[PDB]
Amino acid sequence: PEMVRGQVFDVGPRYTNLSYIGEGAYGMVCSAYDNVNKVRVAIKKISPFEHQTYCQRTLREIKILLRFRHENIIGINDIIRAPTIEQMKDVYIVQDLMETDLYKLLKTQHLSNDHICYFLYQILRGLKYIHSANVLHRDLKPSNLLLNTTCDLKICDFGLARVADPDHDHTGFLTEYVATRWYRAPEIMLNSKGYTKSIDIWSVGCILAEMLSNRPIFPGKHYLDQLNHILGILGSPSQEDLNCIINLKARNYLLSLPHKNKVPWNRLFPNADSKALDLLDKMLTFNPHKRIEVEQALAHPYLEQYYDPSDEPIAEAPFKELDDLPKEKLKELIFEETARFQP
Ligand SMILES: O=C(N[C@H](CO)c1ccccc1)c1cc(-c2[nH]ncc2-c2cccc(C(F)(F)F)c2)c[nH]1
Repeated sequence: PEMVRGQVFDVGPRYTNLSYIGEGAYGMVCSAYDNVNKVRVAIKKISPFEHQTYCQRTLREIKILLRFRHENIIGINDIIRAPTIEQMKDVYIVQDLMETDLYKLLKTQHLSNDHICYFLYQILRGLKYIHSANVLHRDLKPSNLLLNTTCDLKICDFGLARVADPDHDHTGFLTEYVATRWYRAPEIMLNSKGYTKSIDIWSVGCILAEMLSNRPIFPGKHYLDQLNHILGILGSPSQEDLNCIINLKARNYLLSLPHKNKVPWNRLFPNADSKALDLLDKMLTFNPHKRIEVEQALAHPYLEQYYDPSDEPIAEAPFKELDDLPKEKLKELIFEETARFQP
């Protein structure tokens, strides 16, 4: 078998001439030549069966991405694994090959206003399809946005994705959360489980602000520091927005803070387009009920050059209990979900 960075990467005979792209705690990514379609693809090696969390993330992604088909969403072209559950240790997911991710781009490249506009359009176009399927991504950030050499954008990593559940979204103050800290909506730290569509719109708002300055807008160093970064810019929530927070611990925490005025967007981003800042304000709205939705965001004057609701497709059907399932049972479901790719 072929070896990459002192690790086994057996994807043959169909996929050859491997090249290391990057790594993650939940898998290794390589580029490879597809001998059937005569095109280079991306291959992600995952080894999840010893950890329940790893198994859950693997299954969520495989189930969702096999059901999804959209230009701004990474696809699953093929899945490589052993012919039996007993012999299956690693799973190789074959996906679209892209040049880079938005995290890598923002470290060294200044984006033109036209690039910010086009990237944001593609993010929201992909997000419209995800939300129309009653799915939440829940981990939108620049590293989960892939770009090819012609600036085509694809949303990836559906490991933390869930079916929207607005009726069961309420929770206590400072409830533990898994998704990336800097892109977490304020209500996560106050009274939300992150089971509504508004959670993804906040992350997109954070991504827009980061595209405008090449710096994360709310770089919290720990759980509660994240909320103070958000409030440091948005200012003290209004009486109406506070009255929407019924939980006493969360409400009294906000009430205990000295009054803070809103830092204007034009002071943080003096070179930014005024229409981009108006849309930013609407995505980075404190109250999740008042926060702009994905279809409104697409119809905003900032995206007028691209907006076409007839060319912004939705899922053919909505998508629809993996948290309380043993890793041995999750392995069985992963085997069953990947069966269609076996010869
Ligand atoms: O699934 C992909 N990315 C996620 C994280 O977002 C992931 C999860 C766990 C471990 C590794 C990766 C994924 C990326 C790609 C991809 N295709 N073409 C290029 C890339 C790419 C680009 C930049 C960085 C990386 C990565 F993930 F290796 F760091 C991969 C395909 N699938």
